[PDB]
Parts: sequence; C-alpha cells; structure tokens
Amino acid sequence: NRPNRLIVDEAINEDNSVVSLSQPKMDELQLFRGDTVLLKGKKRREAVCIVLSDDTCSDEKIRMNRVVRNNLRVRLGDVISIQPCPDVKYGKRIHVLPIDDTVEGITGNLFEVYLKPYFLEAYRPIRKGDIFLVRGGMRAVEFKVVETDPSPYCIVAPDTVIHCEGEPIKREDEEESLNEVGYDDIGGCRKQLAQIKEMVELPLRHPALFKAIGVKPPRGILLYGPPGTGKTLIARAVANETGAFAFLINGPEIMSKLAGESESNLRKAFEEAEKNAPAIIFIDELDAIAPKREKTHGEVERRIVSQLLTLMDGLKQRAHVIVMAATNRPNSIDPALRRFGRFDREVDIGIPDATGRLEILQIHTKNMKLADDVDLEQVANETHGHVGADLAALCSEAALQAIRKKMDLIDLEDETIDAEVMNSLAVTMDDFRWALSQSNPSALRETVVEVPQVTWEDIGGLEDVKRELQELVQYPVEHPDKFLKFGMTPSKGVLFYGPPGCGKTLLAKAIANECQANAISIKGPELLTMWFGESEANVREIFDKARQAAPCVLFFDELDSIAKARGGNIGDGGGAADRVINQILTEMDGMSTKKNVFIIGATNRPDIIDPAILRPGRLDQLIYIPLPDEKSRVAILKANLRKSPVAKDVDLEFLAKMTNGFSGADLTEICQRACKLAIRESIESEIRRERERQTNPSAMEVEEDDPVPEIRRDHFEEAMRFARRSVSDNDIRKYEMFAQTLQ
Amino acid sequence: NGPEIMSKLAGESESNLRKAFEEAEKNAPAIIFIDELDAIAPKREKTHGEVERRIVSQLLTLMDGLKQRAHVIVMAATNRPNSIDPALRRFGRFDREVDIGIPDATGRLEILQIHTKNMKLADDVDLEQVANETHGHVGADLAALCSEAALQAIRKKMDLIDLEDETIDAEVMNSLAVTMDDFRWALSQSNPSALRETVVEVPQVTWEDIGGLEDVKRELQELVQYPVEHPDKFLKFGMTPSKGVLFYGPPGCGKTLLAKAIANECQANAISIKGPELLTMWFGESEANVREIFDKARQAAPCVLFFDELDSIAKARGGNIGDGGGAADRVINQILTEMDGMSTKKNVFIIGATNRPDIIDPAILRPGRLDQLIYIPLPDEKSRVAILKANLRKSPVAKDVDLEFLAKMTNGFSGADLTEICQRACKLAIRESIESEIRRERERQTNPSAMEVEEDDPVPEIRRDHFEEAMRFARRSVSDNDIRKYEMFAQTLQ
Repeated sequence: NRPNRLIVDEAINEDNSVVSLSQPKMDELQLFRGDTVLLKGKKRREAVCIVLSDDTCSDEKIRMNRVVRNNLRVRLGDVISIQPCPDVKYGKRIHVLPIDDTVEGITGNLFEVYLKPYFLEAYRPIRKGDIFLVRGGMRAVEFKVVETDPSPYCIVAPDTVIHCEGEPIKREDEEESLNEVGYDDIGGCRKQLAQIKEMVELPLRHPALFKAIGVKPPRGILLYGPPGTGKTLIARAVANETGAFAFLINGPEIMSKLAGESESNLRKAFEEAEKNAPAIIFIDELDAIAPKREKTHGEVERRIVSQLLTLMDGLKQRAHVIVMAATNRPNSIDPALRRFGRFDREVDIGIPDATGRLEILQIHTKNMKLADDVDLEQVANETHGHVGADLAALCSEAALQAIRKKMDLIDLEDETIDAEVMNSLAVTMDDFRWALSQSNPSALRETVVEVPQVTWEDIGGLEDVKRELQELVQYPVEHPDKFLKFGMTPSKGVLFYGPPGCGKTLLAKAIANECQANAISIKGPELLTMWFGESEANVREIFDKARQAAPCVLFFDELDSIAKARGGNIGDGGGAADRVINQILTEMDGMSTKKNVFIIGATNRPDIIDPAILRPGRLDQLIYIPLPDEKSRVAILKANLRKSPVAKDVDLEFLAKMTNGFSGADLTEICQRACKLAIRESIESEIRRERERQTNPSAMEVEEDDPVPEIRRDHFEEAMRFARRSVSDNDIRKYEMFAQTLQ
Repeated sequence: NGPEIMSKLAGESESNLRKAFEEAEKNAPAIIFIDELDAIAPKREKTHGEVERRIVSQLLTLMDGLKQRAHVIVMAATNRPNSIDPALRRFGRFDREVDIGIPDATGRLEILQIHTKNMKLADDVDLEQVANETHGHVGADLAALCSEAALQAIRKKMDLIDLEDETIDAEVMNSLAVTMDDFRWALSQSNPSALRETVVEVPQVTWEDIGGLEDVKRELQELVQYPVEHPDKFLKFGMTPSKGVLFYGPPGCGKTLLAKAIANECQANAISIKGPELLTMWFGESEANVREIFDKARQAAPCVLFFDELDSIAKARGGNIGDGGGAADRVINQILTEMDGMSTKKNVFIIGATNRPDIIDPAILRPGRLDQLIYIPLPDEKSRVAILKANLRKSPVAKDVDLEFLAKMTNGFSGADLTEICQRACKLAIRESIESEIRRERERQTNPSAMEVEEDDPVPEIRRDHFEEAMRFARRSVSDNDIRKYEMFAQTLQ
C-alpha cells in the first residue's frame, strides 16, 4: 500500500549514474532533475545518482541499472523506496580508484586513461556503495568506494585533487563476499533458521516497539551441531540481514596470547560491541575457553572463566546486545553458563536430510557445467552421513578428476588453451559415482532425526492396527478440545509382540509419516553397549533429544536382548530387573504428555519382559502383528519389485496363491534370489557372445538385443525350488497361549 | 559476587573482600550478601592450588572477627549444603540454614500475578488453571512463559502491522490483548528446569477420594493426628509414641492414596519414594543419599515419608528362594540406621508398602520400628461407588447411567480397573464425537450449502452404551490364589 513501494526491473542504460522515472509516479514524487534521488532498498546500501533517464518502459516497475541489484538488492521481484534528496553538498571530490581489473595491463594513473571521460557535466551525484561499470576500453571494470573526505555524498567538481596511489584489490572482494552472505547462501537448515529469525530479527529492527511492552528479550543463544554444519555463516547472514554490527571471537586465538593479554582482548570485544548500535557477538569453539572444570587444572583457566561470567552478567538489557556461541555438545561446558541471565536458550543444527543436501549441492554446483545425465537428486539421496563440508569435497573431487582424466594430455602443457578447454570442460555422472566411491562420511554414528517416507502403500493390511494407531497418535494432536470436554488423560505407550521380522519397524515409521512427525530408532546393540559399558546416563540424552524434536515415535526393538543375555525364562538367580530398564522407567515417569512424544516397543519373546513396565502410567497396551494373510504379501511384493523391471508372464497373485504362510523377509529373499539369477544369466550370455565376437574376426557385426532386460517366470520357479517357512507352528501356538483368554 | 572476586588478580582478590567488611563495619546495622559462595569456598577436595586456600583462610578469619558489638549479619547463597568446605558450617560461623524450595500451586499463582500487570488479559484467561499445570517451574521460568505468550500474541496478531514503521504500533499495543490459547501454546513449548527434585507439599487428596476403610481411618487418626494434639496425655500416662506402620495386600488398591490423605487431614507435608530410586542406589552403590532424604524430612516436619515397592530389591535377587543370601542388603541397613537415630519429638512418620510381604526382612518389624502391619482389602460395596465418583468428577455424565448399577454388576475388582473402564468409555465417546463431526463436515463440504447453521453436539456427555461396551472387555486383575495367600499371611493372630 506504500506508494513508493514498487518493483524494479530490467535496465538498458549501461551507466549506473542514471535512475529511472515514472511520470505517473513523478507526479506522486517531487522528483526533480539534478544530482540525486535517494532510492532506498535492503541492507541500507543504495544507488543514488542522477535521475530521469527513463520512462522508456512500462510503469509500476522502475528501471534501475542491473548493477544496483548485486548492491542495494539481491535479485528481481524486489522493491525500491525512491524519495528525492537532491542538492547535496559539494565537498572536495569523490574517490577515484579501480578495484579488480585494472592492474591487468597499463595502469598509469588509473584515472586519466579510462575513467576521466565520464565525470563530465554529470559530476558524480553518488552515494558511497554505488558500484557500476566505467572504462575507456573493453567497458567492464568496477568503481568502488575507498576514501571519504566528506561523510555524506557530494557532487564533484574540477580543480580538485585525487590520489590513485591505492591499488586494485581482490582479497577485499572475498571479504565483501562474506558481507554478501545471505539467507539463500546458507542452506540445509530451514526449521532451525526460522527460530533464530523470530528470536533476533523482531527485537532488532524495532527496539522501542518491543520495549513498550517491556518483556524480556533473550541475552544469549547456544548452537549445538557436529563440525561442518555451518555456524559462522548463520551468524554472518543474520548480521547482514539485520544491517547490524558484528564481532568475531576465536577461542584458540584468545588462548594463544599471554596470560596478561588474554583478558584485554575479551574486555575490548564487549567494550566495542557496546559502543555501537544493536550488535551481535559470535564466539566460536567455546570449549577452548570454558570447558568442564573437572578437566581443567590451573590458574589462568578459571581466571578467564570468571571474567567471561562477570562480563556476561553486566549487560543491563539497555544496550541491545545479543551473543551466540558454537559448541559441539551441551555436556561439554561448565554448567555455570547454562543458567538464567546467562546462556538460557539453545538451538540444535543437526544433520541435513535428503531435502537439505539437495540445496547444498545446488549452492555449491554453480560453475560445474553439468551434462544431461547428472541426476543431482539420486546423488543427494545416496549421501548418508555427510555434512556441509563433505559435499564441497565431493564436488571438488569429481571436478578435478574430470579435469585430469579428460585433459590427461592437454593440461600438462602450458598454454592459454587450458582456460579455453575449461570452457569445453564438463562433468558426467560416472565422475560423481566414482567420487562417491572413496567418500568417507564424517558422521555415521550420530542419532538420526527425520520424517521417514514409508507409507502404508509399503504394507497392505493390518486395518484394525491402522485404526488403533490413528486413535493413539493422530487424533490427540488434532482435537485436544475433546479431551478437555471429557476430561481425558492421554495414553503414552504401546507394546508389540509376535514372530520375528514381520514389519514392526515398518509400522512405527508409517505412523510418523502419516503424522509428518520425526522418528528415532534404537536397537538392542545399543542396550548391550550401555549394559557392558555400565553407562546408562546415555539414556538421559536420548529422551532429552526426543524432547527437543517433538513429536517423535521413540522405538525400542529387541527389548528382550538384555533379558536373553542372562539366559531365558529361567535365566539367572535374579528376576527381571536391570539398570537400563530402571532408567527407562524413570524417564517415562518424569515426562509430560503435553509435548506429544510417543514411545513404542517391540520383541519376539514377550514372556521374558519385566511386567514392571506394563502398569498404568506406561505402555499398558499390547498389540500382536500376525503373519500376513492373503494379498498382504501381494502389497509386500509390489513394494519389493517396484525398483526392478518385471514382465507380464509373472503374476504376483500367483506367487501369493502358492504360498500358504510365510514371514516378511522370506519374500524379499525370494525376490533377491530371482534378481541374482537374472544378473548371472545376463552376464554369462553377454560374455559368451563377446567371446564369439572376439574369436570370430567379424570387424562389423552390430547386434544390441539384451536377452533379458527384465525377469521371467523361470527365475521365480527356480526360487520356489529352495525356500523356507522361517517360523514353526509351535511358535504360533505359543503366541496363541500368550493371547490367553482376554475376558 | 563470587565470580567477580575470582576474576581479579591474586593480590587484588583479598583487598576487595577486606574492604567489604571494613565498609560494613563503618555504618549502622548493615547486612552483607554473598552470591554463589561455591566459587570462593568449594569442597577442598576439588580445589588444587594456593590462592584458593589463601582466600578461604581470609574468609574464615574475617568471619571470626565480629565480636557481636557491631550488629552485622551475613547471608550467603548456595545450591546445596554438601557443596562447601565444612569449616564454614560451624558454631560462630554460618550456623543457621533456610531452604527456599520449589513454589507449589499456591505460590506460582502469586508469581503469575506479580509478573502479569501489563498483560491486558481477556475473560477466558484462567490464571488458576495455568498455575496448576505448571509442574517443575521456578521463579524465572514463569517470566519466560509470560514473555513467550506475549510475544507470540504480538506477532501472530500484528503479522501485517508491526512490520511497518509507524507510531500506530504503540497505538495498536493499546488494542493488544492476550488469549488463553497463547498461554496453552507457550506451555506446549516449555521445558521446566527442575523435574528431578524431591517434592515437599501438602497433598489435597481427602477421604472423599476414597470411600470406605473406616477402621483404617480411625487407626491412622490415632497414630498421626492424636499425638500432635494432646502430648499431655502421653506425659500423664508416660507413653512412648510409635513411629511406623507397614502395609501389605494386592496391587494398586489405593495405598499411595491413603498416606497423602492423612497428611491432608493433618495439613502436613508429604514425601513419596518408589522402587526405581532404590534400584538406582543399589546398582549405583550410593546409599549415602539415604542420609539426604531423612535430613530433608527433618527440616520439613511433620512429614509422612512413604516407601512403596519395598520388595523391589528383594525380588531383584529372585523371590523367596532368591540367592544364597538371606534378606539383608545395604539400603535397608541405612534405613534402619537412620530410623534408629531419629527422635520422635520432631513428629516425622514413616510408612511402607508392598504386595509380597513374605520376602521382606523381618529385621525391620521389631520394636523401635514399624512393628505394625495393616492390610488394605479389595473394595467392598459402595467403596467403588466413591472411587467412580472421584474418577468421573472431571467429566460430564448423563442420568441414564447409574454408578450404583456399575458397582452392582461387578463382584470384586481392583482400584485401577475401574479407572481403565472409565477411560475406555471416554475414548469411545471421543472417537464417536470426532467421527460424527467429521462426517457432518464432509456432508456440508460436498454439498454447496453456503448457509446451513446447525450446532447440536450429538454427544457433549456420555451415555450407557459406552459403559456396556466397556463391560464387554474387562478383567479381574487379581486371582483368588492371591486372596487365599493373603488369608494365610493373616495367620492366627491369637
């Protein structure tokens, strides 16, 4: 609705000093011809200069020299706030000096060769930060701000004095790129970024607006996350977007200096941050300054931790200063800092999922010059355990092997052709596959949080189980009003039991997928690790994480692992009590339903699970997953072969008909054996025909007809010739007895 | 400020601490506050160095030089008592201690009031309901919750106003208010900073929450109520109070629901400890913590210290046969020691509970200890009526359903089973309501009837149908063999 809130679009006058008009808009403005109009955009950098060299284009979209997009803006679709501010002072003059592309060739004076013919009767109505193109030649070189005799911008005049003693730069350009980093650059963490924005942007932009209510803003934020996730870029991008100041503190850099000099820098940091407008302080590798005091032994260490604490306690809320710190884990710093008034809010970064890795590949892949076969999606999905720095390494590896293996006899010779052939250079899928061959991910041990994609199309039947699940997880998160009306206490668990590998792990994920909620899976080996290692404190981390990421279906399978470890039902002299079970019970008893975190369990031998966990306030529910009946195996098969070709001579319904009861993994084994037979037959036929072509000197005999690009009935018939009923009837009867009489 | 003192140089640290007391002595009756004493005088086993002890010594000597003629008093803040050098916890030094604790439902209400003064609330804001459902919070979490709700209101309401710079912002802040949904959302994303600490407060459960047990009530009132009112009778007849009682019977028949009751009738605090803590101190082999509980029980008196699942450790090493050993362990020994080293004149009571009494060490039933055994039996006629009325008092109910009929149909049941029946009925009601609502919504959607008003909940309450469906799947959670075994345990108390 703001009248001067209008889009900006393409421009044709290669000189940036021109700014457009829109006569219907000029009638709205007081836009006068002369020196300058203040056209305001983002990050406070503007493109202020002479005006009215436009009205060639349509209205509602101001024509602004494209070079004022990289500056003052980012892309199209933006909006300008054009408001005149002509008649600026006439100081001495504005800086003259190039930046990047002038040392390449004759330099002379850098003013009187190429740039002099442009400050003619248009004597630079400018604003420091306006960047453009000006030359007396190839017509592509920048003109940047270096000096400032008058603080505000002016209109130059002859007879002045200029010193091109300055040198064109390039490292300065990299620094400018750091300033340039913005929301689109950082990728792979969307949900996390939204919280930081809603936390820091609103207090910053309008301080008095948030102060009027007077509620407390946050003083410090602590970011978790393994290395390489990208945390410096987040802080720099936030600072760039809020147009505020910044200050960086490196822990190792602080610790290197002398004992006496260590505190001076840390005091100066806060002092400088206090002398400016709303600013943000960043500390990287906090563990190097304030680790757990049990490890540290000395005098300087505590004498610096105390300084950090006292400085953090002297803000007073009237300075509009906020601090963010980077640390690997929460249980890695002195708990003194994790207190109110000190660091009190925490945000975890995590590990990018399949969606985020696609964004990271995109931001990195800009100069790749890819081919059609490059399927970035397939590349991203098969990238388990990588982080924001491993992907860059993978891209570099693929690119450099392309360079070498292709120009194995070109790049070795010195000649400009190298650059030329770089234009001819490209990248193929095989390069990416090969590079993925030698990729050692830096994180394959960390607990995984994400939304599994498994849908019930992946498992056919279990209708009543579907209904019960939707009752237990779906309905509560939609209509709490019904619980309020009838005063109801949600149930917080459910227990499974039945034969082995009948899809239990394939159901929990399913509900999460229908709930769009994350999921976490923990198996028996971890239970054995914390048993033998006798470290059950880890059980507090899992739950803690489950609390941060909610909702989650925390799934425990092979619950009977520890029970069977000390024998079966008879077991040892003891009963059915252990340590990890006690910690599980404690955490369950100390959890609030109002965070919507669900717990699921699984086991094959339910007779050897402690009954101490089936009382109210706990699972208190038992569900039995039976052997698949008719046409459930049909859906299982369709899921199995949906990634492999199949002919029509084979009918999955026939395979289902032949079997009279089977487990879940056995059908997968049958399909895999059929695939193995197909692969062997194809390879053998191909090699035999290749040998025929070799021994026979038929220099030209073209024949490309794969005898088996698919699968036939024969493969499945041979598979049927060797198969198992993996479960005996005695187990079925035992489960029937376990059903008891449910009166 | 402790950290402020520690930051300075070694030489400069003592000058400030001397100047503090010097200035305090130059004025009229004054008070000195030390925050985070742990930063200056921690347990010396942790500290290794020279400056640390050279400052603890200065603190002690300064503390010993008051002379009582200056009218100067000092208070210090510390997280726990076993966190400072015991030198300071001596006579002439710090000798009096006061525990702040964790605010209960009543206190959190006051904190909400003091914080909520510019909130500009609406009618629906029920601060009471907000306060009661605030377990585990402290004096700083409530401020954070207030801020979260306020700012969420600011954003979600002025999502297209506050983003534009204009004085109207302040003006719309006048139009700004807060709704209950904002508080509920804030409570959704609230992580309390204290959910593991022992709780001390007066439970509100009354005997209206459990109907029968007349003789049990009389004996309770004899054991806990009467002594705290007429010690003169004990003096006259020269009587020694009994300091314990033991329970035994089937599972979950209200044992936990009785101890609190007596506390409620006595307006005295209560503390509950369960088997998982016993297993934690067994496996962890840290029974010293057993001295903390009692210590706290001494500070907050009277208290009915309740131990349930006492047979947990007994069953852990098997049942009656168990292991080669008998019925002796470590935590039981510490319990016996602390009971033997306690004075009745502080009025602290101890209660126990268990389901399998045959596997509890008889070493604790001798005089000077519980020495009393009580059996809570299966509820008889109309006790289940009271338990039902307690169960559904937070839910609407129609008149077609008669709780007396439900009691009549059953011929003996546990305590939690009736709760399960009520919960299943509530689940059926919720499912039926949701299904009917969604079906009618789909009818309204598929039919382009732009205006068809009908607000008649088919079930804003519960009907019998739900209860007969519940009856169609119910369990007697306890078998008759257990009843006979308890009968044998009754033995012949000639």
